[PDB]
Formats: sequence, C-alpha cells, structure tokens
Amino acid sequence: AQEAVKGVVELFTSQGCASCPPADEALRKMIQKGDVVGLSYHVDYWNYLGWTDSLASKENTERQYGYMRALGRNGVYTPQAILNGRDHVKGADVRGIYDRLDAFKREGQGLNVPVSSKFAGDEVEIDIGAGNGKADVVVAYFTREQTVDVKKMSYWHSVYDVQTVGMWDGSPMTVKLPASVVAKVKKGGCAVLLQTANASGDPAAIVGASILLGNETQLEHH
Amino acid sequence: AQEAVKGVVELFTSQGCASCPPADEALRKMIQKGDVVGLSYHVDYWNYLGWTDSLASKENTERQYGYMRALGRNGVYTPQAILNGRDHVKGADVRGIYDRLDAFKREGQGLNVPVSSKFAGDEVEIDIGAGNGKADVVVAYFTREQTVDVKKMSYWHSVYDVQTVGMWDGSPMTVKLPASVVAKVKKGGCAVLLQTANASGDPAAIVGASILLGNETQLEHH
Repeated sequence: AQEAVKGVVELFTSQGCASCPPADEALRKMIQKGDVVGLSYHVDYWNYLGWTDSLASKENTERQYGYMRALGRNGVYTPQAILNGRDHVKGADVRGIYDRLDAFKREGQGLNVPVSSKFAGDEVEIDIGAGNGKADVVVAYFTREQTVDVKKMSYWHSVYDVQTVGMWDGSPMTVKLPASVVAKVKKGGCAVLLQTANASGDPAAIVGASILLGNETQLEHH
Repeated sequence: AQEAVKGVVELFTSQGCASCPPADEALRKMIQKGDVVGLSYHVDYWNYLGWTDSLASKENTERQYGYMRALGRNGVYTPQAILNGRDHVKGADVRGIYDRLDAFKREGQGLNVPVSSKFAGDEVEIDIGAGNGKADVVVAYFTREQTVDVKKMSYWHSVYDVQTVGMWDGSPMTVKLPASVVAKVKKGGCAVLLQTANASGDPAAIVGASILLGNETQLEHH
C-alpha cells in the first residue's frame, strides 16, 4: 500500500454561518488530498427562514452536543472541527488540524484498528481488525458534492444520516449491510467510524476509520 | 407606585449543566427581589439519557439560537443571560447584569413602553402603552417553582411555552386571551415581552415587559 490515513476530521458548519466558508475550503482541500477521513455536518442552529440550507439536521447538531459534553465544554460554535473524536479546533486552522493529528499518531492515539469497506455486489461489507476495548461501528452517510443557491456554493461530504450498525469488542469482525445501504452509499459515500464512548455514552475517541465512495471507478495509467 | 422594573433577564440553563447552578441562584435572588422580569429557559443540549431535565425543550434552545444570530455571535453556551433582549453576559455575574441594565436605562434603552397584565375573571388582559416602531407581543409561560430529582433541586420561572399573541405598532392596545390561557398562567405565571426583531426576524430589544403570576393573593398589613 503506502502511508496510512492520518485521522478523522469532522467539521460542524452551516451555509448560514458567515465565518464557516474558510473552514469549508479547508475540509475540501483535505478531502481532495485524501489523507484523512473528512466529514461535514451541517448544523441547524443557523436557520431562520431564508438562508436555511437543506443540508442541515437536528441529528447533526445533536452529535456536536455529544462532543461538547464528552470534551467537557459548556457550549458549541461553528466552524468547529473534531479530530479523531478526541479534541476540537477552529475549522479553518488547517495547520493546527494536521499538527494535532500527527501529535495523536506519535502517542499511539491515531487510527490503530484497521477498517476496510467495499461493495459486495448488492451489499456493503465492512471489515474490522483486532484491538482492545469496545466501540460502536458507526456509519455516516454523505453526499459527495452538493451545490446550494447562495449564485451557487458547493459543499463536500455533507452528512445526512448517521447510524450504528454493530458493536466491536476487540475481536476482528465483518458486518454485512443490505441493498438499502448500498443505495444510500451510492448517493455519495459513507465513512465507517470505529468509535468508543465515555461513561455517559457520548462520542469519544475514534480508533479506526474508512471511507467508501459510491463511485467505484478504478483509475489506471498504462 | 414606586420605582419601575429595571429590565428583563432571560437565563438559558439546564440541570445537566454543571456550571449553571450559580446562575440559577443568581436568577432566583433577582426574582425574589422582584425588580426585574426574570425567566429561565432550560436548553435541551445537555440531555443524554440520565440527567435529562423534564424542563428542557427544543423551542427554548431555538430561542437561544435566535439571540445568537441577532447578537452576531457564532455559538451558544450555558449559563447565558440575555438582558433586555439586547446583550449577553455570564449567568452568574449578578453585578454585571444589574450594572448592564442600569447602563441601558441611562441611555433610554430600558423598558420605555408600559405593559400591564391581569386576570379578567376567566380571561387574561394585557395592556400596552404608546410608543414607536413595531414589536411582537410575546408571552412566555412558566412554572413558578419546580423541583427535580438530582436529592432534589429547585428551579424558578422555568419557561415551558412561548407564543406571540399579537403585534404592536406604537399605538396603545389591549389584548384579550381566553380561558385556555388563564389555565396556563395558573400553572405558574407568564411574562409579557414587547419584543422587537431585527431584519432577519430574530429576537431583538425588548422595550416593555410585565409578569403576571398565577397566584393573585393580595398581601396587606394593618
């Protein structure tokens, strides 16, 4: 292969948030490089009546709340990037995010558990490697690229649904998802997050991750 | 009469918020003094599964979002107190809130429009005085005092419903509410807020306010 993925970057943003564009660009650049699992969660607290993006959801906002609690904070803001489900940083701080992810890796707090995903014809197969502890197998479904009327703006990896498909206990496992899931991934893609939780059950460190894009086109040079 | 009410204090808090108790006490003290219209809005972003107060609501959280936008901020936190619908301050900063309200009054940004409320037998009557501009006649219904299991903690003026009952255009007006409203106020009380809105329609400066308690007991000394 080559160099393993550096980590997970979950950006909470909104088209109604004026200071978010810079962070949106940051994420787009990281997704283009493909060295991180990047996700964009549009929050609903920026909607009022006009500039209400059809990409936001209450569920996305609730996830940012889960992180707020787990991180011991007393509030939320946008743009906010959550790294490896372990810490937060300004969404536009590209240098900070990569330096943070590197710091995690150097401490063995990176993506230590192998996670693989692929289409098994009319089903989705998720392969998880061996490790220690317990974690949920979380799947975040997103559209690859979606344009919205401002003119027109483009957003990438906008999550529209998140679901837990099983539990990992340290043992290697394979989870098979039905055609209904295949159809959803085909709308863009999905990210598999092997995520632990704290005592309260809120989202915590992500110890493994993978992205499966709906487009399975193999690009080759001869 | 005597000295007019100093202003409106809207506290966003939650029993799931560990740093909120101090702010809750602050509000209780101001409500006891009765020189301000005090309201407590329990937010829902501190609920997870256990310490989920039955006093929180999505609507309350949305109101804090409305204020976030109007105030030009990019996030929310608890405990947060909104003063006269014009600015925010730490919920526990008792000195700051009163000094802020005083600063508003000295600038003629206090409660300049008279607002009165009373029970008309089986109906609720709200009397609004003359002024300039446009504002919604907002009614926030609350329980006077509610205890929740931690032991047991007590919360005051916990808002459980907010509704606009009419529009003020600067002209003196009287709004009559049905028996259904009387029943709700009797569950605790209500606060009438003559509130303006910004260009986006979000909650802005409150130019008049009044509280009507369900208990209409007249205390006299002879």
